[PDB]
Amino acid sequence: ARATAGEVEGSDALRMDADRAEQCVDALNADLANVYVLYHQLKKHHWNVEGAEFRDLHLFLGEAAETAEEVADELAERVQALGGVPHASPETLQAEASVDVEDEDVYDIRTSLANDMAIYGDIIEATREHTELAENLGDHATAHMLREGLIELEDDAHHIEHYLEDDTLVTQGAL
Amino acid sequence: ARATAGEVEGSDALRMDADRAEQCVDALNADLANVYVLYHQLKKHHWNVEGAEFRDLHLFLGEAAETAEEVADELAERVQALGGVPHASPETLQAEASVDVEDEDVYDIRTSLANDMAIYGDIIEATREHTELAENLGDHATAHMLREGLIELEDDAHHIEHYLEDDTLVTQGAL
Amino acid sequence: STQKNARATAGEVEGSDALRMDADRAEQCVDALNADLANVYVLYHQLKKHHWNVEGAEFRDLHLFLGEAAETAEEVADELAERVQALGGVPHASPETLQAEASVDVEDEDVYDIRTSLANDMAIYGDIIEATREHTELAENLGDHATAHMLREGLIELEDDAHHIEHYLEDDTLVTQGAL
Amino acid sequence: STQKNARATAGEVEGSDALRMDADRAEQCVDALNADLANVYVLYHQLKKHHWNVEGAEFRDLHLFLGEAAETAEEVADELAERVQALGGVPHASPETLQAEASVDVEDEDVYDIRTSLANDMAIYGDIIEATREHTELAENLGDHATAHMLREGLIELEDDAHHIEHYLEDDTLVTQGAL
Amino acid sequence: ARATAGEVEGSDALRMDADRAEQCVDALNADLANVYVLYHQLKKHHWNVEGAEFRDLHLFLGEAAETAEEVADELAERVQALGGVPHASPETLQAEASVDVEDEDVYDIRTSLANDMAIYGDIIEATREHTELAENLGDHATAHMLREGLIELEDDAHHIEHYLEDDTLVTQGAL
Amino acid sequence: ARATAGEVEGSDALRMDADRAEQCVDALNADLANVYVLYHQLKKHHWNVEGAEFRDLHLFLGEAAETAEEVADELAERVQALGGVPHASPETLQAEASVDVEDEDVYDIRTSLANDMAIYGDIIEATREHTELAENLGDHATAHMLREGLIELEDDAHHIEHYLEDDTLVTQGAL
Amino acid sequence: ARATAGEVEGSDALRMDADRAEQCVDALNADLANVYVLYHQLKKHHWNVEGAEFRDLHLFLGEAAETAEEVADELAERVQALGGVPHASPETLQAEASVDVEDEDVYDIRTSLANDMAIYGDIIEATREHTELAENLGDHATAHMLREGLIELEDDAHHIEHYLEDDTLVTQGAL
Amino acid sequence: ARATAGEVEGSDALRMDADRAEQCVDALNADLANVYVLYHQLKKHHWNVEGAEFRDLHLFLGEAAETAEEVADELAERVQALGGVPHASPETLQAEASVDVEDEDVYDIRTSLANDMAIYGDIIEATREHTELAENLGDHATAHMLREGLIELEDDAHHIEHYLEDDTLVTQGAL
Amino acid sequence: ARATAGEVEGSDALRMDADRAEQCVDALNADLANVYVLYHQLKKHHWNVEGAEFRDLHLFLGEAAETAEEVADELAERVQALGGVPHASPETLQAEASVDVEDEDVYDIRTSLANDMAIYGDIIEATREHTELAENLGDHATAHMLREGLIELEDDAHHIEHYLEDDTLVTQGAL
Amino acid sequence: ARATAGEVEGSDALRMDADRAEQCVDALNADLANVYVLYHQLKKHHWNVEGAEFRDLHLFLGEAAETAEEVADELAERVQALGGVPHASPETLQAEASVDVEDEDVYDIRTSLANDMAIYGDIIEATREHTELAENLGDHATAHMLREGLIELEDDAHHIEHYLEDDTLVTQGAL
Amino acid sequence: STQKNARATAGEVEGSDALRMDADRAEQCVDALNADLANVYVLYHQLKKHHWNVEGAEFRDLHLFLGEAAETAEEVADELAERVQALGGVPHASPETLQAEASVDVEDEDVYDIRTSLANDMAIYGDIIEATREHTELAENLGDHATAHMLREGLIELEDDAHHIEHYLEDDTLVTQGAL
Ligand SMILES: [Fe+3]
Ligand SMILES: [Fe+3]
Ligand SMILES: [Fe+3]
Ligand SMILES: [Fe+3]
Ligand SMILES: [Fe+3]
Ligand SMILES: [Fe+3]
Ligand SMILES: [Fe+3]
Ligand SMILES: [Fe+3]
Ligand SMILES: [Fe+3]
Ligand SMILES: [Fe+3]
Ligand SMILES: [Fe+3]
Ligand SMILES: [Fe+3]
Ligand SMILES: [Fe+3]
Ligand SMILES: [Fe+3]
Ligand SMILES: [Fe+3]
Ligand SMILES: [Fe+3]
Ligand SMILES: [Fe+3]
Ligand SMILES: [Fe+3]
Ligand SMILES: [Fe+3]
Ligand SMILES: [Fe+3]
Ligand SMILES: [Fe+3]
Ligand SMILES: [Fe+3]
Ligand SMILES: [Fe+3]
Ligand SMILES: [Fe+3]
Ligand SMILES: [Fe+3]
Ligand SMILES: [Fe+3]
Ligand SMILES: [Fe+3]
Ligand SMILES: [Fe+3]
Ligand SMILES: [Fe+3]
Ligand SMILES: [Fe+3]
Ligand SMILES: [Fe+3]
Ligand SMILES: [Fe+3]
Ligand SMILES: [Fe+3]
Ligand SMILES: [Fe+3]
Ligand SMILES: [Fe+3]
Ligand SMILES: [Fe+3]
Ligand SMILES: [Fe+3]
Ligand SMILES: [Fe+3]
Ligand SMILES: [Fe+3]
Ligand SMILES: [Fe+3]
Ligand SMILES: [Fe+3]
Ligand SMILES: [Fe+3]
Ligand SMILES: [Fe+3]
Ligand SMILES: [Fe+3]
Ligand SMILES: [Fe+3]
Ligand SMILES: [Fe+3]
Ligand SMILES: [Fe+3]
Ligand SMILES: [Fe+3]
Ligand SMILES: [Fe+3]
Ligand SMILES: [Fe+3]
Ligand SMILES: [Fe+3]
Ligand SMILES: [Fe+3]
Ligand SMILES: [Fe+3]
Ligand SMILES: [Fe+3]
Ligand SMILES: [Fe+3]
Ligand SMILES: [Fe+3]
Ligand SMILES: [Fe+3]
Ligand SMILES: [Fe+3]
Ligand SMILES: [Fe+3]
Ligand SMILES: [Fe+3]
Ligand SMILES: [Fe+3]
Ligand SMILES: [Fe+3]
Ligand SMILES: [Fe+3]
Ligand SMILES: [Fe+3]
Ligand SMILES: [Fe+3]
Ligand SMILES: [Fe+3]
Ligand SMILES: [Fe+3]
Ligand SMILES: [Fe+3]
Ligand SMILES: [Fe+3]
Ligand SMILES: [Fe+3]
Ligand SMILES: [Fe+3]
Ligand SMILES: [Fe+3]
Ligand SMILES: [Fe+3]
Ligand SMILES: [Fe+3]
Ligand SMILES: [Fe+3]
Ligand SMILES: [Fe+3]
Ligand SMILES: [Fe+3]
Ligand SMILES: [Fe+3]
Ligand SMILES: [Fe+3]
Ligand SMILES: [Fe+3]
Ligand code: NA
Ligand code: NA
Ligand code: NA
Ligand code: NA
Repeated sequence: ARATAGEVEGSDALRMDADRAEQCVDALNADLANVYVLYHQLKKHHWNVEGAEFRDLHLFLGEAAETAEEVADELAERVQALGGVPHASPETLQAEASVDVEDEDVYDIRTSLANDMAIYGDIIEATREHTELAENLGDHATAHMLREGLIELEDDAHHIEHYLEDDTLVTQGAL
Repeated sequence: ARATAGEVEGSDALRMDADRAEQCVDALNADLANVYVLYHQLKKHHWNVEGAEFRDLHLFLGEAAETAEEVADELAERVQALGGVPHASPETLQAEASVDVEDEDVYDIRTSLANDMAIYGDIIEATREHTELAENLGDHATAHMLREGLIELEDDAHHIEHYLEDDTLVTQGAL
Repeated sequence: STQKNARATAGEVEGSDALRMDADRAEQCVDALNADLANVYVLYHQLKKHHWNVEGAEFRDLHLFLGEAAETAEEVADELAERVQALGGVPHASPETLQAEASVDVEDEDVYDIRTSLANDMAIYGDIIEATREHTELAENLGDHATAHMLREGLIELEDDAHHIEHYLEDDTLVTQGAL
Repeated sequence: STQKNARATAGEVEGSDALRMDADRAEQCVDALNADLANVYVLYHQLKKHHWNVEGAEFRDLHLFLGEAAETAEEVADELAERVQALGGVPHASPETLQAEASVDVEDEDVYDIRTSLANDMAIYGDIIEATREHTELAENLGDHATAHMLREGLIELEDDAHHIEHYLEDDTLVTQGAL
Repeated sequence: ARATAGEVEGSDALRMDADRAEQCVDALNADLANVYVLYHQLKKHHWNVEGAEFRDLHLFLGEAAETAEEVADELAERVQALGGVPHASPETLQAEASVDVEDEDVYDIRTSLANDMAIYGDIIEATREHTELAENLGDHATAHMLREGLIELEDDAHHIEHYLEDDTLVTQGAL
Repeated sequence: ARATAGEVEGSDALRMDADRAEQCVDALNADLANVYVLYHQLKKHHWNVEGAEFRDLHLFLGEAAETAEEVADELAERVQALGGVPHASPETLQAEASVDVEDEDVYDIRTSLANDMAIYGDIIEATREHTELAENLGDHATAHMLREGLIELEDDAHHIEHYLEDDTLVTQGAL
Repeated sequence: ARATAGEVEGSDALRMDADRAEQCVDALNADLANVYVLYHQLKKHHWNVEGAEFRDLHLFLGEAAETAEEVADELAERVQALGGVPHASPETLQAEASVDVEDEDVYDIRTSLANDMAIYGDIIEATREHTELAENLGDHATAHMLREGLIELEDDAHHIEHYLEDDTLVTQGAL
Repeated sequence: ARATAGEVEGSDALRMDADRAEQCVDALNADLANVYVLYHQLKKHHWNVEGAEFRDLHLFLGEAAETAEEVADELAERVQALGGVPHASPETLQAEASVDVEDEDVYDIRTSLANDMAIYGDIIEATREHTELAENLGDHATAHMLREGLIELEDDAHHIEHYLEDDTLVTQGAL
Repeated sequence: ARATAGEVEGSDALRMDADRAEQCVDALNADLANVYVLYHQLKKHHWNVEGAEFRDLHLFLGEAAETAEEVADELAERVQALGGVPHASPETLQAEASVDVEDEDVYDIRTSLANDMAIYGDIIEATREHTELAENLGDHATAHMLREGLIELEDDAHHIEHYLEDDTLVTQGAL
Repeated sequence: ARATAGEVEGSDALRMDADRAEQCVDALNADLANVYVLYHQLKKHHWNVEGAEFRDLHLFLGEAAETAEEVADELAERVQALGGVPHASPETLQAEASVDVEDEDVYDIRTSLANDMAIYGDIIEATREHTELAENLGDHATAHMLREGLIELEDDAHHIEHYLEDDTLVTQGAL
Repeated sequence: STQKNARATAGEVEGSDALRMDADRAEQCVDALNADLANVYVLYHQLKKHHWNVEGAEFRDLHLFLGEAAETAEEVADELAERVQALGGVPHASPETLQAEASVDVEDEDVYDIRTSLANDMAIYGDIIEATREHTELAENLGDHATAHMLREGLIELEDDAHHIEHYLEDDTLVTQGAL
């Protein structure tokens, strides 16, 4: 084995001793697993959303899933750069995720979206925490990447919140 | 006149005798008719869609019309390449169409969409039969082009079906 | 006079020698275009407002529509301002001035539902379209065909937005009581 | 029944009236495509894993290859999932489900050397290719030529990746004992 | 009314209670109004700049105005995401702006630019302050967006400073 | 010879008899001449501009030449479409031009620019009259194309006028 | 030597045993040779076409060469992937082709294009059988590629048939 | 006046003394004049070409004009850079050209293209000598530019020779 | 002299008094010199890398050098914006660099890369330090730019680390 | 036959008599042969490269084949423009080639590469002689095109030479 | 010898067998190109310097011009370095080496006004152009037409920059005492 899950060696290139590195890696791994379940649930909703607004949502959800995917990729790579091993198999990603994930049934779009927003909220707070963690270890690259992915995660979280708001152009009339 | 409607001459270039070619031509030209009436009816719905979801549907139906148009173009070009005469005038297209065609009035969006979905379904079933028929004649290029257009037609048809499904983000609350 | 600090005084129109447009004709266009610039920039700010705030089942489509509609208004206002300058006048500039010179009705700072918001934008669009229609004839009658042509170029875009908001507000939807 | 909260139950296939595919035929494809989706999404996660972790003399070329190969798998899985939905079934979704429904062999969480990792991806690719080959005939025999065509479109890409990993693993190199 | 100017509800999606949110929203709103007057004064100068260097300045000022516009947009959207109401009408934006705004006369380019730079300076210091505010509330997305717009605002502020410096290629000779 | 300079034949395709067409042709061909001499003189100024602002003016005059060239192209094509013979040789272009044309020496930038501005102004006034003349003949396409070229010519002319205005960032200080 | 011409080892990666693989290979290589001489012949005709319609044909022939080149590449790369040795040197490619190839003199453009046409037809018929062969061996990726290359070949052969058709805008008049 | 036609001051920047510079200038200007009348003649032919092959020739002639235009620009800009005055007005350009220019009547397309061809050949031979001249003066940048312009001129002259070649897809049959 | 090396005047535009500014400028200048030696050593290795993996490394090293170049540019510009003078001549950049730089011999790729990674490590730690410096002076733009360049510098540092890891696809077998 | 292989007619358009043209033609056609066999052999190596570095080499050899192909195209077009007949069939290309051509077996990568490098070297030396020969005939366009292709051929040849050099990131450690 | 650690020694030229250029001819080009690389890289650093620092009425146009002019020099130096390597020599690399091997005059670390700065760049450009002119003949006389052609490709760009700086410095301007 080149590396053992859970081993964190830091990096001589990046002058981050294993001690500091393992504190970021533990936090980014936790992020990774959550963000990857988020991606797979966004994919799910993307695939399955139906009804009057489905095309727009479909497009939104596919974009959102692309954005979680990229954030996952940046996390896992950071992990590795810090001498860690990013969670990889689907089983591992779900087991190490703390966020709640829907069972295999398909739910209606409102429920589906409120479940996604719950996920985002938990990721967003965790992420805020890890960025202060990274800055306090002086890992400013990690903190900068966490904030760069945060602002995209909150923009999708906020979109979803707007989808779920109590307004519409529909009227009883048109019904 | 350089060629007479209905005639099929095959093609020496393509090493397709008129007797095989007539078989695919008669099938392709009937596809052409139905696709071009589909194209016109999508155009109609694109122009006329109104209401809470209209911009999205407007784009979608635009794109589906462009897809229909390109399919029709490929079918007509293929008919010509096999030495046949592709149906051309709008009056002939509609007259050769087997699918149902709305009258000039403008129906509401769910009615229009369900009318389009029924046209898609007839086109999809005929296309499936035509691809078999082309493979059986060893006209693999034809069969191929039919599959390549089929998967586009099926994706549009499936999107319409999603639009019509019984889900929505709208709640009585928001109404 | 040689000694104002101001390069130009608000309200002065000086025509252009480059453009062979004397001050007399210029003033007639610049009066029209300034008044439009003011309305189109309040339109732009209200569309932004509605882009920012729209929520609910159709929000993302509206959010993008309304941002594109603000962009178009922005571009229209930029043309009209540049035209007023090219004609030797002073385009309305500060936000206060722009709203004060606008004749359209502007929402107060509360956020309303999307149908109310769209209806209010619709109303501004219409005012601007009737006015732009007038100003184009005005400009053609002055022989200022550049300005006329520009007014029509921007009119076609404003009417396209206005008409989209009209469709958004129409009584139809895919939604059924069933799926409710 | 009118009263499940679930819009759809995992494992139900309902065909599509749009697509003129009754539930009987649909179920046969959706069974095949679901099983593929599961394998292709575990493939995708393992390629990502190997993209993340590859190191050594050839790492940057492999890192880019393996990221492009994950992207392709991702796109393949997205097609297959969308197809399963279009056919009125429920594509496997959660990571746990996807791995549980995968028949391919997946590496444990340790990181292995690049030859071991590539070999393991190679093995998944092959399984997926033999299966996809079957499913394409399956689909053509059902007259579901759209699905068949899509399976072939994605098969050509998967085979191209599989074959590249084969070349990466071949016994040749520019490296000489000399330069060692 | 869906929302009242001045109301700040936080966001459940973004796990930001109204208490913390109202401290960012108050600061971003203040920013918004200033940045929107800045945009309208940049537009003004863009439109009106004349003389030997006017084309370059025109281009620079239009770019600068585009950049303030985008920053405004990111601010107002953040505000909304935080459950606030971003200042919207032109009247409101100018009244809530703290920066000084030129009267409707047109001034020469040097004066015009020195007035713009004053604006930028006030926005830049405010923005620095709000970013420490956001980080201290642990709103790291807001802080990250503030810094992302800061660095573009200081780059334009600095350009303007260079335009106004005491150098030129011109010589008495050439005059 | 396929056609003789001066002749105008109208066009059957365009349903424009030679008697209406001659009227627009004589106007368009006089525009063509003046625009092509404008184009050459902009080229000249583009090649020769020197001094503190030269790169900017160099680009500008380049672009304005390209605009002039495209206008000339549209005018000449239109003349041809109306069955006329567009003036072609450089000697004929200049000879048919009514505008003033610098001699071969190179003047300073303000002189050159003011010479161009005077050419623009003559072209703008003639274009305005030609558009009226075309609308009055019911040649709306012509009138349209003239308006579309006019607004470009007017914007270049206005830019030159801005260049010549009595403002600058330069101060005696910096000198 | 790493591999010997004519040997075909299949592929473990693609789960194609040597037996099935030798079948597709022997067909794909014989295509490869024909398609590469086609490529060189189109290049020839591309280089040499002269006369009234030369620039158009020059562009079409260059494109048709490029299409043949890419078909050749896909063929050869498939052969390799199946564990075979694609024919490589020019003399091997012409020796293994079954199509007729013009001698090194240059023929007028009708004769040249008629000869290409003969070449396309032969390739097209071969490709059709090979697609059937690959499908029958269950080598779907190979069949799918041959169909993809086929529709481009057929499009080309068909364009050449149109070039050669007995119509023209020319009239005696214009002679 | 800033510079006087015919004067050539060299360049200190380019370390080209007036003597060497006057040599390249006198050659480049005489190219400039010829290439600009070439440009206007191609424009003419572009505008006027009619008949069976007109759209293709129209596109080729427009491109060939654009190529000549850019060659002219590079020539004139080099002259300027060498401290000379590039010929500018249309009447100067035709007066200083040594090529033959068609009168203002419109000739059929063979005659028109034969005349262009005469013009290209003369320019091509001149350019060849000038490249030799520049190299001999050690003015490598000038020679390198002339070669770069030359290969594009030659490509054009050669296309015209192909247009005029005695072949065609037309047959009596089709007449 | 407009400015003296080492003088730092702050900026009125950016409301950064010279006192605070000189603390960032001193730190960014140190960064600049190091990052510019890094760029010149990356260029070196880019140019000279040979052997089995050279093309990929070449591409990687040229990209890395482009990224250091951009970071240098952002540093030097910040310096200037803060009223400082960025180190400019090559001599000055090397003298003020603290990182070790290879002599003019060419070393093998492994050695070359391990020398580069040493450089990156020193720059990365310095950069982390300066970002906390900038944040503590409330220069949040500087801190934001430092982090934006940090994350690219650590990504290259980490790549290099991966190149140097003890894995390969090579086997004794293949040797 | 429109032209007979070997004949060279020069060109009137290009003012190149057959006696000068034959000299460049005989040289260009021998280049063409060797370049097209180079192209085929690069194709071969592209298809067949395997092992630790294969993807990179695969791309490289692909690109170098495309470069070879474009060089061959330019050489053949030039031969045609000078009134010669470019060698066309694959059998003639190889037969006219003076370079060595692998037999059909597939060699290992270092052997293949060194075989290509030897073909490059013969082509580079001949090209150098041909450029001299073209300049001496005053065929500057030819000489130019040869230099423009030479520097591409030399860069590919130099890249192959880099691939073959005795360095690597691989260590016995990693083995 | 088998045992230097250095792969190549600075100053050694070994020709290339790939390029069929023996060491004797190569050395003559590599001497010329190295000397140019050094000057062009000091040019690049001084243009950067002036891009960074230019201020005043025309600064943004100059800032962009001078950044594009540095980019071109950078690209020129990269060609020349790669060429020196391709010819089996060792391109000057460290900043110290590059300036030490440069024959051009380089500004001290103070910032001068834009006319002084431009004049100083102009002076470097000229040196480089006269030298490049020589080296191109040198290379053609050696029959190294690739190098000659590359020298001319980069010469045309350097002369275009040099000539632009010449225009920037010319005695003309739109500015009048009036507007002063
Ligand atoms: Fe769907
Ligand atoms: Fe994605
Ligand atoms: Fe990645
Ligand atoms: Fe990584
Ligand atoms: Fe690692
Ligand atoms: Fe970013
Ligand atoms: Fe970004
Ligand atoms: Fe609420
Ligand atoms: Fe509509
Ligand atoms: Fe369409
Ligand atoms: Fe279309
Ligand atoms: Fe078509
Ligand atoms: Fe036909
Ligand atoms: Fe056809
Ligand atoms: Fe396709
Ligand atoms: Fe249902
Ligand atoms: Fe905008
Ligand atoms: Fe915009
Ligand atoms: Fe503007
Ligand atoms: Fe003005
Ligand atoms: Fe328009
Ligand atoms: Fe228009
Ligand atoms: Fe109604
Ligand atoms: Fe993706
Ligand atoms: Fe993707
Ligand atoms: Fe999708
Ligand atoms: Fe569904
Ligand atoms: Fe495809
Ligand atoms: Fe396809
Ligand atoms: Fe202006
Ligand atoms: Fe903007
Ligand atoms: Fe926005
Ligand atoms: Fe928002
Ligand atoms: Fe909200
Ligand atoms: Fe950013
Ligand atoms: Fe960023
Ligand atoms: Fe960014
Ligand atoms: Fe100062
Ligand atoms: Fe110039
Ligand atoms: Fe032009
Ligand atoms: Fe042009
Ligand atoms: Fe034209
Ligand atoms: Fe005509
Ligand atoms: Fe026409
Ligand atoms: Fe237009
Ligand atoms: Fe004044
Ligand atoms: Fe082997
Ligand atoms: Fe090609
Ligand atoms: Fe290939
Ligand atoms: Fe292989
Ligand atoms: Fe395809
Ligand atoms: Fe016929
Ligand atoms: Fe002077
Ligand atoms: Fe042009
Ligand atoms: Fe130019
Ligand atoms: Fe000059
Ligand atoms: Fe070029
Ligand atoms: Fe002949
Ligand atoms: Fe190299
Ligand atoms: Fe770079
Ligand atoms: Fe910069
Ligand atoms: Fe700066
Ligand atoms: Fe400064
Ligand atoms: Fe960024
Ligand atoms: Fe970015
Ligand atoms: Fe290790
Ligand atoms: Fe291969
Ligand atoms: Fe190619
Ligand atoms: Fe190609
Ligand atoms: Fe070609
Ligand atoms: Fe010929
Ligand atoms: Fe030719
Ligand atoms: Fe080139
Ligand atoms: Fe060695
Ligand atoms: Fe660069
Ligand atoms: Fe670059
Ligand atoms: Fe490079
Ligand atoms: Fe080397
Ligand atoms: Fe070039
Ligand atoms: Fe070139
Ligand atoms: Na809705
Ligand atoms: Na100035
Ligand atoms: Na013809
Ligand atoms: Na290797």
